[PDB]
Amino acid sequence: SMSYTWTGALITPCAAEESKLPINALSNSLLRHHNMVYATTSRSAGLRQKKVTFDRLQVLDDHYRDVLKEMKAKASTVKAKLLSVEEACKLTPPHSAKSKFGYGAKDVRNLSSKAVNHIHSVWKDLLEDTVTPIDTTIMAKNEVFCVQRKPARLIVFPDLGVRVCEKMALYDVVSTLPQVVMGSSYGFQYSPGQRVEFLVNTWKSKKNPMGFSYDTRCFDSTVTENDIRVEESIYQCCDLAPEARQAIKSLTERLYIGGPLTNSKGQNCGYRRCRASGVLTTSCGNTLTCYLKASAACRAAKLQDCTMLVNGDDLVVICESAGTQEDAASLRVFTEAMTRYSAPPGDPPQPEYDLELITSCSSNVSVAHDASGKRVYYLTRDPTTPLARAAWETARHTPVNSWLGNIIMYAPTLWARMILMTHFFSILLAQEQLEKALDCQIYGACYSIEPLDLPQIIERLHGLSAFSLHSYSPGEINRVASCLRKLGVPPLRVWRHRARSVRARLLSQGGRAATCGKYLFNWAVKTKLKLTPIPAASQLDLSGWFVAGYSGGDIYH
Ligand SMILES: CC(C)CCn1nc(-c2cccs2)c(O)c(C2=Nc3ccc(O[C@H](C)C(N)=O)cc3S(=O)(=O)N2)c1=O
Repeated sequence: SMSYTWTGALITPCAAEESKLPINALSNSLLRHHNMVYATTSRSAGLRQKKVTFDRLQVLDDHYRDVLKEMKAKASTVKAKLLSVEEACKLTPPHSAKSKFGYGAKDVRNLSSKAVNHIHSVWKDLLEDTVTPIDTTIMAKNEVFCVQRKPARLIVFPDLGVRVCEKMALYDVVSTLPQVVMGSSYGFQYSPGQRVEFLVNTWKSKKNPMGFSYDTRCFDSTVTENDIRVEESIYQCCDLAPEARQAIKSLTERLYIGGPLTNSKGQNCGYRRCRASGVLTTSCGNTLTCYLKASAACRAAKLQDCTMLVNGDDLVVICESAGTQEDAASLRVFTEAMTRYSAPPGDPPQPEYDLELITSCSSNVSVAHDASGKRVYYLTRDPTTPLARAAWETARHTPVNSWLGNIIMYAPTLWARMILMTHFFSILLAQEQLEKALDCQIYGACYSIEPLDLPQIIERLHGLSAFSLHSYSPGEINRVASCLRKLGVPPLRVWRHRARSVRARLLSQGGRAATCGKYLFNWAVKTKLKLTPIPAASQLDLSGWFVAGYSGGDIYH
């Protein structure tokens, strides 16, 4: 069926939207090529609508069915609990879109009974009605990029009351099921370093490794009613409370499978018959579905000694090469199978034979050296989008601080250390806002993070090694340098200079700020300090960080 049917009503903004990089007094110290940076707005949503609107046909064979049977067997071993209203409420982000029923995320979080009452009525409705399509709002995402212009992505989501209901019914399922079903293939269980460890060991476990990433064209849109019912049947394999089963059946029939689309002005924009990107099960359903299709496609393609790594629609496969010609033919067959399953490629997959050249989750493994001179593998990515976004965040307060996420997730990298840490620590110093906790996202989930904890956070996620990496790869350095020329970011030598200042300014504050100065900026100075373990690092609640992915899932930790 058509992934979408549109009425003609526009996708409308709430607030007026800025597409142009806001410039303040700090902007130029990060970036000079301001016109390279933009934010998507609803005003390009029509282009997106066109892209995402197509017919899906699906042809399911025995490999598909075998894998599903296997997945269901693993899923039958999971037991999940219903969350209480209160618990579901506490997982709601403070910025989460307000209900149309006259209450907002903050009413939910501090548990006003106006919200709780409504949520209870939503839940009772979900139990009583398993057929009535649930209304959804379609919005254009405002996200920041560097010009290559992408149209806005679309966010489709049910009312706040329904979302708390999704959490009650499904939060535990989407938190536990994926790792049980997909085992080590489930990408969201990995910190970046564990992700590197997995990729590195898997690569090394092959006599002749070949790897490829598979780009599905608009994954959400290729997701069919059948896919969404299949994933429900996987959920229902779990040991669930009877109300959980009912709510899941009902959210599936009424929401997940499809539904009417309403813009922010209240007009009907049409109808959706594919994955909604603003629901709890977006990440988990995509992951399962991507895994299901891809594992079946690996069998179709007779890929040998095949290891998958899946995060939502992001798939990377490492397997035994059969030589470039056979590999290419394998990927064609893999692609035809995926296509038959309604997951056709954007860019057709290409075999790669160097781990460091495989991009997956927009990242690649790279190598630098620790203090010992010993080679170390770590995760990096092209810094262009991070820096674009840092530039936006340099002038604008934003609900999510990508800079802070990037420093955390990419702490060991050259660009996060020399540029992100230097710039933003500089800004925090100047505003004496070092102590203020900032919201950032990790695997789609919102965390409140205190910048002063970065050293302990990075020691925990990455090891002290991340504060000592040097002698980065030529291809990594060239990518960064090239990125800096594109965006007009000052060279790494300026950043080193600045960092020496930022470091001393931090050391002078003493305490946590001084620890930030000490660890975060040890690289900056000729004559270095001894980076020993940080006692407080071992006191950090890093439980929940890399358990599952929660994008579009309206999740706050
Ligand atoms: C280990 C890590 C470095 C790999 C790169 N990386 N980085 C992040 C970051 C979060 C915050 C700063 S960087 C991050 O949150 C993600 C990340 N990966 C996704 C992949 C595919 C995804 O697909 C969704 C399910 C869909 N198609 O609907 C979603 C994500 S994510 O959970 O938003 N976040 C990620 O992959």
